[PDB]
Formats: sequence, C-alpha cells, structure tokens
Amino acid sequence: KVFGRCELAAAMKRHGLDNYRGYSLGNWVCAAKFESNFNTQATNRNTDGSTDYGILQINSRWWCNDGRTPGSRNLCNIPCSALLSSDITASVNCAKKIVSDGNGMNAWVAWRNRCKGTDVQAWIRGCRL
Ligand SMILES: [Cl-]
Ligand SMILES: [Cl-]
Ligand code: NA
Repeated sequence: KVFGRCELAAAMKRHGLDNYRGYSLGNWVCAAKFESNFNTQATNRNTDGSTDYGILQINSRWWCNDGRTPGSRNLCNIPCSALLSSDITASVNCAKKIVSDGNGMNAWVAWRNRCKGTDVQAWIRGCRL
C-alpha cells in the first residue's frame, strides 16, 4: 500500500506515535517519506546482507526475522514480512522499540540526515488529525 501523506499521519496517530518518546507526528511522517516514499512494500538490501522492510525500513540485522541474515536478532519478535502489510500495526509497534533503544530517531540514518532539525510540522500541515 502507498499511503497518502495525511492518511499515514492519521494512521500513525491512531497507533500512538504522536509524540512517542517526544517525537512529534511530523518527525515520523518525514522519516517514512525518505525511508519508503510511504510504500508499505518497500524493501532494500544492506551491504552486510541484512534487509530493510516497510514504511520505516526496519532492518533484519536486529528487529525482525527473514531467515537470511546470519547472526541477526529478531528483537520485535515478528517475521520481517509483517512489516510489509497494508496494516502498519507491526511497523509502528516495532518502531516504538527501536526509538526507545537509546539513540531515539537517529536509529533512522535518513531521519538524522533529512528530517532532524527541519520544519517537520510541514509533513502534517493541512491534515485532519
Ligand atoms: Cl508527500
Ligand atoms: Cl532476538
Ligand atoms: Na533478524
């Protein structure tokens, strides 16, 4: 599923990301924009053999099981395939564990490089929330 901007802001709010660990909804929508262009089916292979899955490009190195990332963990206790669903529940629940890990949203390199310190409220401007 490719979400609309406001559609994904609404879904992320409904699933409790709105100011989760102090990160406003715009930060989350901005991260999703640059990680997946709002596409729940986005996948990208990493140089180390791990794969990033879904709207927030969650890495099999630590967070999900895909059966092909040697020496990896599955700290969200989900198959990586769950992160590709039209239903964002698994991606949101896993993102809450990631952002709670100590480095906040810096876990998403694209958030650090493209969202951090920008006017992220632009991402939810005009949205019925
Ligand atoms: Cl957009
Ligand atoms: Cl594990
Ligand atoms: Na894994």
